[PDB]
Amino acid sequence: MVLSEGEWQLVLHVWAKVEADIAGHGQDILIRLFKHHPETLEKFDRFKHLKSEAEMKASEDLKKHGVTVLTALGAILKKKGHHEAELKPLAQSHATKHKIPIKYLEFISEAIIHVLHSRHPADFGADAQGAMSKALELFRKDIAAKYKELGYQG
Ligand code: HEM
Repeated sequence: MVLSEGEWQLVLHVWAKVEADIAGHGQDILIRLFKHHPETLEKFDRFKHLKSEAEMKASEDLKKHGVTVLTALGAILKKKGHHEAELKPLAQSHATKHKIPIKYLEFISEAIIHVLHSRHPADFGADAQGAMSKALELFRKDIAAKYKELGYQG
């Protein structure tokens, strides 16, 4: 839904590349998020001490968390927009426990795109970028709707 089936197939085709190396993509994505938008580490007390990209790359905790994040995102993307049941617990924790504003979800979406462009430049063209961007945008829109239901000013 929202995306055409053909657009979803571009998304899942790019996502298969992510699934070939989930921990590597998750490390890169979190490091890119924290390096570009260091204010986002205010949400991760446990990672505030990491002093360099090298230390971040060597952190097993950070790696495991990237796996957690991308595993959850892959399950969402594979539902192709019919992701109500996967999004419910995620919106709950991120609105009420972690308190993640929508703008931080935009930042991590931009980091996902950047990392895919860095890791797959010869197999991540304009249509694949546009489709992944639409899919992440839909994810954010539906999170925002749940945020509102929950009373959280995202
Ligand atoms: C693609 C977007 C995201 C996905 C799919 C995702 C997914 C997850 C999942 C599955 C968990 C573990 C279970 C839970 O608490 O719900 C988690 C934990 C958490 N997430 Fe997210 N997340 C995303 C974005 C973010 C962003 C952008 C931030 C902060 C800027 C953030 C902050 C946190 C924190 C603080 C935790 C707890 C970490 C800990 O255990 O120490 N999340 N996330």
